[PDB]
Amino acid sequence: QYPIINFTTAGATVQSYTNFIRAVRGRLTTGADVRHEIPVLPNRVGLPINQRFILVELSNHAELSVTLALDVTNAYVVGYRAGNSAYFFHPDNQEDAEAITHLFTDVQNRYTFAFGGNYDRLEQLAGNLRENIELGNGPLEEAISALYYYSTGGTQLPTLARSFIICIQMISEAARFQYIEGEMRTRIRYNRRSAPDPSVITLENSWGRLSTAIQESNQGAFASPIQLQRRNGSKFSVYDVSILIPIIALMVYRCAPPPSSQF
Ligand SMILES: Nc1nc2nc(C(=O)N[C@H](C(=O)O)c3ccccc3)cnc2c(=O)[nH]1
Ligand SMILES: Nc1nc2nc(C(=O)N[C@H](C(=O)O)c3ccccc3)cnc2c(=O)[nH]1
Repeated sequence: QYPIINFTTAGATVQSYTNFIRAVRGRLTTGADVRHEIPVLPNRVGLPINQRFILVELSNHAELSVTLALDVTNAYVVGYRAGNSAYFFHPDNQEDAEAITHLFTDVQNRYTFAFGGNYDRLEQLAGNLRENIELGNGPLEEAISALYYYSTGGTQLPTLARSFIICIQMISEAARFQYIEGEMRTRIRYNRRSAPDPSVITLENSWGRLSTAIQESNQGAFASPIQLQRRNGSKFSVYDVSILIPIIALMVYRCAPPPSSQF
């Protein structure tokens, strides 16, 4: 019932990845909510369960497939299916716990991890921070295989956690940020894997705050500046939505939009 978007790492190109991310964004946002040219994801409040998730089917050169489930309100990867088994992160609340019962209902084996799916928890289990985990087509190819083989005991827990970290950034973060999509496109173009630089990390860490600042802004102007980092690690101050239009593709819902004023 939930929409499915397919991507393969097998012979992936800039164009095939671009098509994929565009399709994910199209299934995430409805077009109902666009503020300062930036789309906002659906509000969780009153969102019907039949509209709550999208499915991302990832295939690789090794001829293996896994299906990730993403919550449309935030692009959060809630879990995955590999063949006869499905695995879900420990849900953050009762609503999200109920919601995942509507996913992969035909699967033979249903598991919920005892750990949550946020970066901090996943980094702990991986034994590595995002800053030290390589991203690119190669890492994603390998991540798909690692997720696939988890149920049979072939994949160690740090490897599984690292593989989630790769998937989340290359799918969800790329969907959220044109800038991060661009960074992944570059890695694919040259087939060169590399860990995310401070510009990528700080954007990921600031998505919620940036979304709130934009939505609470006075005609686009922030009440408080937000500090980001450049590629070299130096500080970049954000005062306004304007500079973020080429950077952020989607916002999480944070508040209602204010009415315009008649002049
Ligand atoms: N499974 C999954 N996990 C995710 N985790 C993050 C993720 O941790 N993002 C933030 C960070 O690490 O700075 C964060 C978000 C909420 C509270 C504190 C920090 C961000 N996105 C995702 C995601 O899309 N899927
Ligand atoms: N469906 C679902 N959603 C979850 N969401 C979060 C969680 O931290 N959600 C934040 C939010 O929705 O604003 C957030 C998400 C990604 C990046 C920054 C902030 C954390 N955990 C979950 C979860 O377990 N299930």
